[PDB]
Amino acid sequence: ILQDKLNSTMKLVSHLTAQLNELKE
Amino acid sequence: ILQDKLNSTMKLVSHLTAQLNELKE
Repeated sequence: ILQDKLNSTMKLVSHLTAQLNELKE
Repeated sequence: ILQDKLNSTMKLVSHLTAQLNELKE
């Protein structure tokens, strides 16, 4: 359960990174 | 306390996701 939460957080972080990159472009 | 912090972080992540989706739209 801890690791599923960790990986959901990582996915959210990746989504934020991708949206920031899209804004950059 | 750890789990309340976890859930606040999850809520913040969900808010970021929703705002990113709104920007997409």
